[PDB]
Amino acid sequence: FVEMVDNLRGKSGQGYYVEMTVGSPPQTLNILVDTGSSNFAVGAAPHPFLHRYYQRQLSSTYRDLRKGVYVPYTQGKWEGELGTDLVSIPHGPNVTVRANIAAITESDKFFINGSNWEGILGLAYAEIARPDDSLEPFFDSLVKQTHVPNLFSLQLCGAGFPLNQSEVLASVGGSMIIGGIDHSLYTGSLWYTPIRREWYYEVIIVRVEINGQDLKMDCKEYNYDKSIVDSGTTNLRLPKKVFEAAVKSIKAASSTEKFPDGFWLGEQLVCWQAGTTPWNIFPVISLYLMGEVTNQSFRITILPQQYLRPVEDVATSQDDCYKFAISQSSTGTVMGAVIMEGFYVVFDRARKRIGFAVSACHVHDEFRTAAVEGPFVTLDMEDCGYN
Repeated sequence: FVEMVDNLRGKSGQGYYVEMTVGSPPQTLNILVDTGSSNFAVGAAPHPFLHRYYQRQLSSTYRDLRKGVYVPYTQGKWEGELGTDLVSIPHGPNVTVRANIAAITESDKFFINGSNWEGILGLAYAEIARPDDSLEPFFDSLVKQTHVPNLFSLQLCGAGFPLNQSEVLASVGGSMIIGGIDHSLYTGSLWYTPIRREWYYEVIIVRVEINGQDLKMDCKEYNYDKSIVDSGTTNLRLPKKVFEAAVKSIKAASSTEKFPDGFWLGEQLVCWQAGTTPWNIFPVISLYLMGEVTNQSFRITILPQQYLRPVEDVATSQDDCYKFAISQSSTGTVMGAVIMEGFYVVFDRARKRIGFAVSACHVHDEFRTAAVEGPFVTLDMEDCGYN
């Protein structure tokens, strides 16, 4: 497992990626690690944002499937040609496998300039794969063709200050442990919530507290129409009602200070002189998740240092500036990178569950520390799932 530590480069605003290789001879590519989709896909042609791409013609071993494919994400979409080829993760356990690969031909709002990846790795389940559920996703292939156990874990650490985008490519920001857990990347106990159904990594949230006060909503609202865990999405995304309540609550907690309302829409920035960010006036958020045992939940607690994402200032100064990283969703709750960054997250596919633990890498508050804590008692958790 040690060979796999630090095998991820990137950040929450543009994605975390892992080195992989495709074809014989091996072509090296940076591939974005996305638990919110199930298709492995690469640039196979030149494009302004791409430094390199996949040349099937050079592959000794590219087979072709003479089939086409389209994926749409919440943001961005691409289109292309299914084939198969041999794939390795140089960091990743050294079993080479044959896997489905989409070769991207047309794309809209999908490649990000400077992000330094050239492709995407969907680690979610087959039912969501395009064009349909018989297109075996990468990780299903890896499990079926090798002795890699059926789980992986993600420690994302991002935004040490002050971040430079190229530099992030230079110095590491996380770990994907393929086929196990590395006990040295977290402290405390792992707490597990069930994967409710195997498509997106879908969980059930059963309470939400802000600075210790319950939002007092029907918990179905928290999962309307699903809650999922998604390394491929930057923000914490909340259903339209929940989001309104959080914001109302967060605005009130921080009312002493002055913000545009368009900041609270996640578009505008805010800024303070270096080292004067008034962290204390921003509340912690507690998401209580369904546990493994009857009537039992646990909570994960999130600091403002995760939901206020650092960005480089437009009028360039020595300011600390931040985009607000909770946004409205209409497609369910999404526990994105910014929430995952506090934690070591186990995708325990084998036991259909997801584990959380305090990361060895976490943002530090002088007086507040984010924690994964249980057990809590919580009646009628099944109600909370939407239908």
